[PDB]
Amino acid sequence: MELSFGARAELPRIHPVASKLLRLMQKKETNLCLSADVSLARELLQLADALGPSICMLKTHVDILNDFTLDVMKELITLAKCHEFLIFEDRKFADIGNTVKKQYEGGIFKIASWADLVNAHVVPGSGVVKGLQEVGLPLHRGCLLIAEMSSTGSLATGDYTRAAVRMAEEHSEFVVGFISGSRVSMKPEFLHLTPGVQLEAGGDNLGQQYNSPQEVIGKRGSDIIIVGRGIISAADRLEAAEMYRKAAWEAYLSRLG
Amino acid sequence: ELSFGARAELPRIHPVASKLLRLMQKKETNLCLSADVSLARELLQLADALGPSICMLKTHVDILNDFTLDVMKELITLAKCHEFLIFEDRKFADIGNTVKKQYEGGIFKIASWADLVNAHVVPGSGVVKGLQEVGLPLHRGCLLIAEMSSTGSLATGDYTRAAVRMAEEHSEFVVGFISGSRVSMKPEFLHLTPGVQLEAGGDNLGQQYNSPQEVIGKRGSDIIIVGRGIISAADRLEAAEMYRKAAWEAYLSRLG
Ligand SMILES: CC(=O)c1cc(=O)[nH]c(=O)n1[C@@H]1O[C@H](COP(=O)(O)O)[C@@H](O)[C@H]1O
Ligand SMILES: CC(=O)c1cc(=O)[nH]c(=O)n1[C@@H]1O[C@H](COP(=O)(O)O)[C@@H](O)[C@H]1O
Repeated sequence: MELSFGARAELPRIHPVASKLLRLMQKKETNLCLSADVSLARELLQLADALGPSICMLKTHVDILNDFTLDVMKELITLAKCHEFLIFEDRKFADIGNTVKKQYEGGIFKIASWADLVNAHVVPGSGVVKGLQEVGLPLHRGCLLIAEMSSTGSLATGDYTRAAVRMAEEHSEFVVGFISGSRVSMKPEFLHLTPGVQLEAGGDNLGQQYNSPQEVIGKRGSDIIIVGRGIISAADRLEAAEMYRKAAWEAYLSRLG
Repeated sequence: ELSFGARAELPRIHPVASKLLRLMQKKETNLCLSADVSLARELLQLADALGPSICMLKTHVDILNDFTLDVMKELITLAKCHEFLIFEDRKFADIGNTVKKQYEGGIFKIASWADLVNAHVVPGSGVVKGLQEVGLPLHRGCLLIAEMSSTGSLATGDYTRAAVRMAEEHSEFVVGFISGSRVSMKPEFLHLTPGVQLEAGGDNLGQQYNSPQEVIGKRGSDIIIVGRGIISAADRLEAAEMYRKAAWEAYLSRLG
């Protein structure tokens, strides 16, 4: 039988990062991840502060921040702790294991030092996960595997998706879920996060495709919606975030019965 | 089979591909150094010393502890002096709207200094359309990852065929592939092959190695990409020369 987020947080094989997430989702009545796709640190932080109470997670693309510093990420962590959300760097690691370990720990971004969660493509084989684990496990972090993509012509289908699920289930000490369009694992210890979400039908001019929160959470059985432009391009980002939160949360409840 | 110099003149050749092919012929090198280091000073010292031996220097900018745009300016100076291209191995792999910003912007401003970048094809062709919005105006080229060297790679069969079709349909920007072998029969595309060492072996995190003779001679690729085989050696110049000579002779042999 289908379990609430709060009960899933207690499952025997739950990862600590997933448990923390699931608990705050239930506490705050939110399964919304804000995709904070902005180029200005000040806007990132103003969004994180104002929308923090409405979100379970803030997803970053640190490599698009024109004025990235590690101090910016310190300020973001303060907001994450204050408002209770996880930080997810959407880095899409996708190289051989030896390379991704350095890309995760080092360089200018030092992603592992501030990101609760990262994601990885499965195309290199399981070495990508083993490499990331060498950094992530000691730093008490989690990882999401990209099992499906939202964009037109995605090759993350069929056997590829099945491979991502197997890879996750075999690295459960580090991998806590998926980026996917629907439920892809039957194991309730895994999170499903779905991008390509807007209230209205449509897409963008570079292959993005949208589905609604009701469709993704209610019909397709995903856990969390990831929303960027549907919120960020709106005049009132707070009201937009609230609309998305209420949509995703009610769809979750209804599926739960 | 056409020489690199003849391929540089093909009707449908991309200007970046042509520049590369001409300097490969001129310098007798089809070696790409994978400069997998964390210090700018080591990067630049390798680029200067090994520049005459290489057709290309591949970077992972996001592992450089002391990256600045001025470091990349110095690398360009070396690239112009010694005549090699700069390839940032970023493996763009997101939706089109996102990758365009990751390519043009942020701290790294990759498009401002990288002649070549690469991309995974898993998102569908929007990844290439997004990149080309930035890269076409900046006269850049791109490589699509058709195959990977690592154990368990899913870049096989229909996935590889999709990479080839995507390249062939974006030939104004895509100049070739990262692959383990020749994957396109069209001589205007370059094939660059990582997972290369002289000796048999691998690493502890899924990397698998094949020799330059195997990759260039038997598998029909154009360029070898070599990191640790050179970088971990005491004398990196002599190591680079060993790889250069291996790859170049394998190419000549195939050419007949
Ligand atoms: C989250 C993720 O891994 C990813 C995968 C994918 O298939 N689709 C997608 O849009 N994304 C990302 O989500 C965000 C979608 O933003 P949008 O709502 O279209 O403005 C972007 O920041 C994408 O880079
Ligand atoms: C170049 C490329 O796209 C790539 C793809 C791949 O399938 N295998 C691979 O090793 N690479 C990269 O080449 C280099 C190989 O370095 P190595 O010679 O194993 O020390 C690394 O910097 C990898 O990130």
